[PDB]
Amino acid sequence: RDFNNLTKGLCTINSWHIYGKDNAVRIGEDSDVLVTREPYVSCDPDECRFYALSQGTTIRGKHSNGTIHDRSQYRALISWPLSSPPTVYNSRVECIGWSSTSCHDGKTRMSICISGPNNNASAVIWYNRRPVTEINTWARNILRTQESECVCHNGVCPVVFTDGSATGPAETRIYYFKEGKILKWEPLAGTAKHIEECSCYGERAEITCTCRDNWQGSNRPVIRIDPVAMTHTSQYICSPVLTDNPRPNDPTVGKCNDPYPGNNNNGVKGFSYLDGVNTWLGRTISRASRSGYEMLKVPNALTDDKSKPTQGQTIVLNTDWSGYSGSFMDYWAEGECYRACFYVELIRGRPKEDKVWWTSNSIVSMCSSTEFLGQWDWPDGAKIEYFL
Amino acid sequence: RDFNNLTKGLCTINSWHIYGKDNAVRIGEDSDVLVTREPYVSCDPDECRFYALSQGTTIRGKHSNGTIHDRSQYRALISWPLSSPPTVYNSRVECIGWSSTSCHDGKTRMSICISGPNNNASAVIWYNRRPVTEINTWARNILRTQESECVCHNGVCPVVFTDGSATGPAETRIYYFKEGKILKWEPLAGTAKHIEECSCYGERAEITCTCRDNWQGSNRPVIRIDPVAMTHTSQYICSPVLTDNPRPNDPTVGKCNDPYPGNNNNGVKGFSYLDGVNTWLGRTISRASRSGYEMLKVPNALTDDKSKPTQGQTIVLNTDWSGYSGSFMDYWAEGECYRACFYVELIRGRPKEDKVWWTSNSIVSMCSSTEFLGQWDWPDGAKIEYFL
Amino acid sequence: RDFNNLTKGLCTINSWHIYGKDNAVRIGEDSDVLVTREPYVSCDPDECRFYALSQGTTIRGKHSNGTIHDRSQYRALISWPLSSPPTVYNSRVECIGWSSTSCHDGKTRMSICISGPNNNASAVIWYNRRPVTEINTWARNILRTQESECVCHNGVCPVVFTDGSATGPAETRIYYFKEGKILKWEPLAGTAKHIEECSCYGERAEITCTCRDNWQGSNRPVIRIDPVAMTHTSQYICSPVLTDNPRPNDPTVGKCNDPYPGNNNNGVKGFSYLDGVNTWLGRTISRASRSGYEMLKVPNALTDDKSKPTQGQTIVLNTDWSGYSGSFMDYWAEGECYRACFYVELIRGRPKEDKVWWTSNSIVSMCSSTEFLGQWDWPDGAKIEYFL
Amino acid sequence: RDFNNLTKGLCTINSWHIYGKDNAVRIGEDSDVLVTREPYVSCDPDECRFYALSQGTTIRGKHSNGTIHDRSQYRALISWPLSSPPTVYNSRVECIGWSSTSCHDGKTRMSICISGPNNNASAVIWYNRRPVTEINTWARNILRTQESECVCHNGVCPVVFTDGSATGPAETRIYYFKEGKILKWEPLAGTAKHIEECSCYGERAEITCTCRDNWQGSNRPVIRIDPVAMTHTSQYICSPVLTDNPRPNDPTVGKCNDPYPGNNNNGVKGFSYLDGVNTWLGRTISRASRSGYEMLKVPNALTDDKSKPTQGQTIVLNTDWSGYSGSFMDYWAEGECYRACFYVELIRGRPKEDKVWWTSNSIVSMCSSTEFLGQWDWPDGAKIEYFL
Ligand SMILES: *[C@@H]1O[C@H](CO)[C@@H](O[C@@H]2O[C@H](CO)[C@@H](O[C@@H]3O[C@H](CO[C@H]4O[C@H](CO)[C@@H](O)[C@H](O)[C@@H]4O)[C@@H](O)[C@H](O[C@H]4O[C@H](CO)[C@@H](O)[C@H](O)[C@@H]4O[C@H]4O[C@H](CO)[C@@H](O)[C@H](O)[C@@H]4O[C@H]4O[C@H](CO)[C@@H](O)[C@H](O)[C@@H]4O)[C@@H]3O)[C@H](O)[C@H]2NC(C)=O)[C@H](O)[C@H]1NC(C)=O
Ligand SMILES: *[C@@H]1O[C@H](CO)[C@@H](O[C@@H]2O[C@H](CO)[C@@H](O[C@@H]3O[C@H](CO[C@H]4O[C@H](CO)[C@@H](O)[C@H](O)[C@@H]4O)[C@@H](O)[C@H](O[C@H]4O[C@H](CO)[C@@H](O)[C@H](O)[C@@H]4O[C@H]4O[C@H](CO)[C@@H](O)[C@H](O)[C@@H]4O[C@H]4O[C@H](CO)[C@@H](O)[C@H](O)[C@@H]4O)[C@@H]3O)[C@H](O)[C@H]2NC(C)=O)[C@H](O)[C@H]1NC(C)=O
Ligand SMILES: *[C@@H]1O[C@H](CO)[C@@H](O[C@@H]2O[C@H](CO)[C@@H](O[C@@H]3O[C@H](CO[C@H]4O[C@H](CO)[C@@H](O)[C@H](O)[C@@H]4O)[C@@H](O)[C@H](O[C@H]4O[C@H](CO)[C@@H](O)[C@H](O)[C@@H]4O[C@H]4O[C@H](CO)[C@@H](O)[C@H](O)[C@@H]4O[C@H]4O[C@H](CO)[C@@H](O)[C@H](O)[C@@H]4O)[C@@H]3O)[C@H](O)[C@H]2NC(C)=O)[C@H](O)[C@H]1NC(C)=O
Ligand SMILES: *[C@@H]1O[C@H](CO)[C@@H](O[C@@H]2O[C@H](CO)[C@@H](O[C@@H]3O[C@H](CO[C@H]4O[C@H](CO)[C@@H](O)[C@H](O)[C@@H]4O)[C@@H](O)[C@H](O[C@H]4O[C@H](CO)[C@@H](O)[C@H](O)[C@@H]4O[C@H]4O[C@H](CO)[C@@H](O)[C@H](O)[C@@H]4O[C@H]4O[C@H](CO)[C@@H](O)[C@H](O)[C@@H]4O)[C@@H]3O)[C@H](O)[C@H]2NC(C)=O)[C@H](O)[C@H]1NC(C)=O
Ligand SMILES: *[C@@H]1O[C@H](CO)[C@@H](O)[C@H](O)[C@H]1NC(C)=O
Ligand SMILES: *[C@@H]1O[C@H](CO)[C@@H](O)[C@H](O)[C@H]1NC(C)=O
Ligand SMILES: *[C@@H]1O[C@H](CO)[C@@H](O)[C@H](O)[C@H]1NC(C)=O
Ligand SMILES: *[C@@H]1O[C@H](CO)[C@@H](O)[C@H](O)[C@H]1NC(C)=O
Ligand SMILES: *[C@@H]1O[C@H](CO)[C@@H](O)[C@H](O)[C@H]1NC(C)=O
Ligand SMILES: *[C@@H]1O[C@H](CO)[C@@H](O)[C@H](O)[C@H]1NC(C)=O
Ligand SMILES: *[C@@H]1O[C@H](CO)[C@@H](O)[C@H](O)[C@H]1NC(C)=O
Ligand SMILES: *[C@@H]1O[C@H](CO)[C@@H](O)[C@H](O)[C@H]1NC(C)=O
Ligand SMILES: [Ca+2]
Ligand SMILES: [Ca+2]
Ligand SMILES: [Ca+2]
Ligand SMILES: [Ca+2]
Repeated sequence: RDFNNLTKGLCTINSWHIYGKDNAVRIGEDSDVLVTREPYVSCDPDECRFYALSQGTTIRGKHSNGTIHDRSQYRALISWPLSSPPTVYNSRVECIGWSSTSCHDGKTRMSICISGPNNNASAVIWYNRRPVTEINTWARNILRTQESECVCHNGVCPVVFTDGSATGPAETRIYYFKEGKILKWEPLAGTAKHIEECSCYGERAEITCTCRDNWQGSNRPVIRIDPVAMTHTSQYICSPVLTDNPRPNDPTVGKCNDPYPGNNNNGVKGFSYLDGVNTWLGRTISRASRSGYEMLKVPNALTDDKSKPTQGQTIVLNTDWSGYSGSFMDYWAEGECYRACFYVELIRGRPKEDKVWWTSNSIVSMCSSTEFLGQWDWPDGAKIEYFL
Repeated sequence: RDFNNLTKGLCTINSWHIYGKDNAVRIGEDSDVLVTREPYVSCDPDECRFYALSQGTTIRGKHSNGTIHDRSQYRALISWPLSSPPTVYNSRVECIGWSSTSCHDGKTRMSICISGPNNNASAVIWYNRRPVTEINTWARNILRTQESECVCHNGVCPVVFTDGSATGPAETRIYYFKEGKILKWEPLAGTAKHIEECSCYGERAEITCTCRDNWQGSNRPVIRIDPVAMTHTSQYICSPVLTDNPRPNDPTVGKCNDPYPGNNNNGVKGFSYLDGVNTWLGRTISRASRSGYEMLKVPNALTDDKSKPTQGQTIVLNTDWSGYSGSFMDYWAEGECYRACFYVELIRGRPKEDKVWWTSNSIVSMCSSTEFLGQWDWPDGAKIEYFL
Repeated sequence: RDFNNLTKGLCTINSWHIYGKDNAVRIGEDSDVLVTREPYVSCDPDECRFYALSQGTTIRGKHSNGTIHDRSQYRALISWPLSSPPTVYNSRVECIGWSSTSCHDGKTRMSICISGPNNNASAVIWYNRRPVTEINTWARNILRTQESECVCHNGVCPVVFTDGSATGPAETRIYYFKEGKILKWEPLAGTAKHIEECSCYGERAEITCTCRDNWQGSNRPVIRIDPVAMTHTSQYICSPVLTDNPRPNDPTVGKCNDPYPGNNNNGVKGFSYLDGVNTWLGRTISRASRSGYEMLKVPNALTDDKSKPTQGQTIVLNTDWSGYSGSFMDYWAEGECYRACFYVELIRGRPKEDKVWWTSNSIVSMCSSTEFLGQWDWPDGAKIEYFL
Repeated sequence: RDFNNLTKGLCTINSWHIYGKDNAVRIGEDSDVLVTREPYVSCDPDECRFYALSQGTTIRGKHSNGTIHDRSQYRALISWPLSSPPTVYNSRVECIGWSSTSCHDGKTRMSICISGPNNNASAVIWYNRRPVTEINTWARNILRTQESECVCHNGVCPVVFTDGSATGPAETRIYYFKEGKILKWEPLAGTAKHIEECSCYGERAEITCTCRDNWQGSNRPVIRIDPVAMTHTSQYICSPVLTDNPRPNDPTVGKCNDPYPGNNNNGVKGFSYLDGVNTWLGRTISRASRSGYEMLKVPNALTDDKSKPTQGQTIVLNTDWSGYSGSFMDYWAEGECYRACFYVELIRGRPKEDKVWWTSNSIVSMCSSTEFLGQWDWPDGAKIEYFL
């Protein structure tokens, strides 16, 4: 009942442990499970929940033929209990739309959904289950946002939005909201060239997002936000350990304020926890496909342009599919520091498994441990052949 | 915990944004979704909910053959969470009956359901989940009511009921209830000739319903109710922009106190927000069929008999089906004024899609914005051919 | 939070209105609805709920073949929300057993379930969701109880139990419980010859049950209980309007303290509200089969042995099946008097509809009105042929 | 809201009554019921719940082929309402893992789940729905725990864990936790040679577990724990009434501090309530297979090495399958003493019913009575042939 404030620093990440896995596509072969994609996790003062953009069909239903398409009037942001599947009967609709972000401010939740045609789309900001604010497209070419949770400090919750070309310069703005109302907005500043899908976290009153340059870098851009002064900056992660996908081989030296060239016009949503020596970067194992997933500790990745890994942990092996990943923490857990967590989308169906007509996913999430725990790999686990 | 009072005026409607869509018939192709019709939306102090008259079968179940019929013992008023489908497992039964209305008074909810044979039907008024009052038919030919929400001011909630011919003079009464008990009732007064299905809203202690003349007008009747004095009046909307269906072409001049002739004995439930310059009228695009849906701003429509549109927004295109529409507002939202909202029923199956044996629907709702947002069209989205 | 006390008298019953109908077997043709029988209704301080003995299968599931049998280890007492069907996902298990009764005492609920072989059965009394007391069989031949709700006054809730022959003399006892513990029990007294399945209600600190003589009467026995003194008496209803089934024609004169002969060894659970001039008796229309259902007002039925009906209302027509019926009232409704209510079981499947292999039912309930409302008939409504 | 303390002694067990039965596999033939095994029951201050390790498929779904295997990434600890089946829509996920234990401390619940490869597995301890502590494998060969509930006294909840060979010496430790944090741990002491799966209960501030020696005894080991001093001891049950399975014939004399030889390398989870004269031992009726189940009163079984039964009760007959059984009590029931309770797993499918490709189960539980109640047998009740 009073606003949350980013008081603590991150605990030290010596390894990762399972947090949630829902086995959605497995159980969807014989249950009324919704078709989704763009998943993420967000916590309330009293519970943590799984989130996704629905496609408005079940996996086994006939209107699943066609759900590879990204934007439509039948998608919505839904949430369901931790480690359960997105079922028709157990899901809660947050807002209607095909791009989204959501966070709790300590008092209540803000969710944002965008719908529209490509050239005349709008966002409407819901606070405490009601509509309060709406924003129309400014550059008229697919107004989009984070597709993962936002973060708040004493009432002000910043959200990044891009509008325009995915393949050239675009127009990006950071909006600062408080109780659903706009307090201020700014256009992108600093050296990042293109922004798409930021994954954010906060600690000691500052917010760090790791985004996706779709235009030209294979290294990732970082926006650092100060929620009290309401300002930001961008840079790229210095380290030569490249984490977009597709990507060239990792070099010996990296780039701090310019894109690393090699692949143009394509990518994936990813994240990193940037904390001096305690820094871990997540990435696909395949340099060409969204397959496999690994976590790599690369001390000072943001600043040291010659930093190489020191420790690692395999989350999904290279023979199984992965997808989008993002960052969340439970800011209301008891303790001296915030425990870092993440999720990875495990996509099944088209384009790669084109033997079915649908595209859906399950989720795995992980949080950190100060211990050095042994690892296991966490694949989706369905057999596509049962759906034929 | 104290009665709600209509204190505020309506905000200004410069455009409309999506509020809820449930994609019911799509998900019903492979889920246990109930067959409905006559949908509507109503809010409580803490949540808003979707409502409909059930037919007592699922879409894919065999007893769906025949659900084009309107009155039977297997129908009931049910409600379910906002933007979810009317599922067997997630629905709450309010009362049993084939005509209905419901509203919350700030303390608890009143729901009214009517059942009976055509010539010996009765209403029973439920307040706080219990039966309190019952009313028997007065003219002995299908006692019916609004099929959308009612509105209350400091305890008194007025409901319009018609009993008698749908094709001639009928007998209409406005009942004023407080905590489920009748305080007073009056017969219809003013110049409206026939009343059927009123859609109502309230602002600054007055209640405005826009009803359907089934006998002879293609322009709509308006009943204005004063809940403190408990009195009313009726008129027709002056404007030549005609909003019943079927209807003749729009004329150059309209009628304020007489039906506009052209079609007899047929129509549809509709609504309008009548607020001086801030007035918007909803209607089907097809003049002959319940297809398409548009919102048109017609300044002073109620009084100016030569008023033409000034701005518009397309809700459903003319190639897709629509149906009944109604008005609601969330009287418990924070803010200086009430935000105007509406829903449109999207009917699928018989009579027009006679290639199946059932009749069902989904819902779309919209609320207003002070912004000028771009539009999208919101069709049901099922493919009838998957049900064959 | 303090015990309920039977303070009020019954309102006057000038007619009956629908209360709940669940359309269970209809929706069970394509949903996961449980197979039941022996239904009833009971209210809490804040909600009223439907109740039944489950058979541990769904209608469409394969283990429904065989559910005509009455006693087994797979049955349980379950409850679900008013006017919803007994679904696998929406039902709450009260206790395990094949005979039962339940009531709320103003503080919490007592439910009683009996399980066992025919010759070594036991009751275990649950109070506030926990086991507190157990009772073993005293005559060793199917220990059974009411199969409808019990009634409490200031803590003491009396329950009737029979143990022994259904076709001769048996041993019946009235147990008086308070918070789940036995306070006292007595054997049957007065002139009733055989007791089976009592339906009870209470008003002005006295409790009236109308039971079933299975041995030899076609008129029904009445046990009157004083919950403060903890004593009772039995008699038969004097009136010649006979309400068991099967039964001979109604005579001109009836019997107050002896069975009316004509049918031996068979019957049905029924009820009556006995209140001087305000007395209404329920019965099947068929004298030979459990088909049809009617309510008949027979002034002073209990005492006047030559009393004939004065007013009636048809609940289910003679061409549709009915079954067991019982009495309940919502003792926590606002008002000056208790509104009388009842339910009728609508059995479908074997023995009469032997073209399927299962036996199940739906429910209809009704409460009274001081008005004279018109009637409708309320049949189950499924078509057996869809299950073939 | 203050920690629970084991204050009472056990009531006297003169017989057992049904508590819960869910009929899971029966209803699973036509419902969305999850495949499980290793079931158990645990109570909260306000409700008791059924628990199991899920396999991440439904019975009728295709990925049920293969669920005989014990460890995988698709299993999780789930709970659902008492006497309902583990349904996709009604289950709550506690933690992810293939071995587990859980108990409520009077303030909130601790659940522990283990996942990993055989040689690099870890436990993570959840307290109040969040991760707090993690423990890595110490002997690197399937780190496992109780698979039934743990017990707490004034904050400290002891858990037994084994890591290492199931067929030789292993390494067992008792961890003492308070609010999810480790207070202390000790290695096994006393005369028990091998520990696996302990079933525990507590009364008058001491905790008694009855475990399974997988290496060589057919008599069972007992660990007695003092939660204030945080220490323990082990012994074997003296009595010649042998309760592991498989097992040799019961001898005339038993062993108190050595394994009884006869079968090596195999067994089953079981339990006993050890209370002087009031002592009852549970066991399979088959000496060779997990079939049938009986309860036997063997006065002073723990100490008297020549003790024979004095009274018995058959729970499941020898022609039907049983499986794992464990102990729980509802420490928050009103009363002067704790009522002893237990559950038995009823396994269906492979290995014995190899005509299907899946392995699943239902549950029966029982609590004690001071009465001498008659018995019934409680089999699963599905017919495997309906699944073909
Ligand atoms: C029990 O559980 C424990 C805990 O999990 C297990 O122990 C863990 O084991 C992991 C696997 O070995 C290990 O992870 C590796 O750590 C390496 C860092 O360690 C180095 O330092 C130590 C000490 O400082 C030295 O002793 C040691 O010699 C090491 O050099 C990482 O280097 C590993 O990551 C790299 O390998 C994997 C696959 O093997 C690649 O996918 C990954 O991308 C890394 O390699 C690429 O990238 C680097 C950086 O640019 C390149 O230099 C390199 O050549 C590779 O480049 C190619 O590949 C990428 C991606 O495909 C491509 O983009 C690029 O262009 C090139 O093509 C790895 O992270 C854990 O650290 C260890 N944990 C602990 C606490 O010990 C234990 O094994 C389990 N089992 C048992 C039975 O106990
Ligand atoms: C991005 O999003 C924005 C926001 O949505 C989009 O901008 C909107 O675009 C809408 C479509 O053009 C527009 O809506 C129209 O507005 C007209 C009013 O504008 C007039 O005034 C302006 C300024 O004052 C003038 O500049 C302009 O010249 C206009 O004259 C309405 O007139 C329109 O409604 C009529 O047309 C539609 C179909 O086109 C009909 O269905 C509708 O019923 C109206 O026409 C019938 O009725 C009238 C009244 O009787 C008759 O006079 C007329 O002849 C028609 O009559 C026949 O049809 C009816 C029904 O079928 C039948 O019953 C009758 O008998 C006859 O047969 C329409 O409402 C928005 O106002 C505009 N919004 C804003 C804020 O700008 C933008 O386009 C999007 N796209 C991009 C890429 O940016
Ligand atoms: C609109 O709605 C309103 C409200 O519902 C409708 O009005 C109601 O209409 C009902 C049907 O007529 C009516 O119910 C009947 O009431 C009779 C009592 O009325 C008598 O008194 C009035 C005034 O005092 C007199 O004017 C009138 O002449 C009457 O004599 C009951 O007698 C009726 O019950 C009997 O008939 C039914 C079927 O018709 C039997 O099933 C039932 O069992 C009763 O008859 C049997 O039992 C008696 C008693 O032993 C025997 O004497 C008799 O011969 C029958 O015996 C045989 O049958 C039984 C059972 O099968 C068997 O066991 C036995 O052995 C024999 O074989 C009936 O209850 C309502 O009272 C009336 N309500 C009001 C408020 O007016 C209106 O019609 C609707 N429609 C429209 C368009 O408005
Ligand atoms: C109504 O309900 C009531 C209540 O349930 C019913 O009454 C109950 O009836 C039960 C069945 O008879 C009865 O249970 C038995 O109790 C025996 C103890 O009673 C003895 O003492 C009394 C009084 O002190 C004496 O009068 C009497 O003579 C008895 O000797 C137990 O001994 C019974 O258990 C043994 O038998 C069963 C099967 O019959 C075995 O499965 C079980 O394992 C026990 O026998 C094996 O084990 C012992 C110990 O080592 C061996 O000595 C023995 O030879 C057996 O060994 C073989 O089998 C085991 C397992 O297969 C194997 O491992 C081993 O190697 C050997 O191969 C049994 O528990 C209740 O006590 C009684 N309750 C009450 C309150 O009275 C009533 O019948 C119901 N019906 C009606 C119509 O009323
Ligand atoms: C956060 O900080 C503000 C301003 O310092 C304070 O009012 C608020 O109570 C703090 N939040 C909490 C949960 O203490
Ligand atoms: C999916 O749709 C395409 C055309 O859009 C059609 O050819 C194809 O056969 C459909 N797939 C299935 C399995 O229905
Ligand atoms: C509405 O008005 C009445 C009478 O003026 C007043 O008692 C009531 O409290 C008001 N409602 C609210 C919510 O303030
Ligand atoms: C629906 O009912 C009609 C007769 O009422 C029957 O002829 C028709 O075939 C039925 N339709 C289906 C699909 O069962
Ligand atoms: C019922 O009567 C008892 C004894 O007179 C009294 O204590 C109790 O409070 C009464 N119940 C209620 C709800 O008032
Ligand atoms: C039901 O069981 C009987 C034998 O008990 C069997 O002959 C019959 O065919 C079964 N009915 C169905 C539909 O399976
Ligand atoms: C348990 O004992 C502790 C220490 O004596 C005490 O503080 C606690 O309140 C007791 N628990 C309860 C429920 O009384
Ligand atoms: C199960 O899997 C095996 C191979 O793992 C396969 O041969 C078998 O036919 C499968 N069973 C079924 C019913 O699919
Ligand atoms: Ca890129
Ligand atoms: Ca009309
Ligand atoms: Ca009889
Ligand atoms: Ca052993």
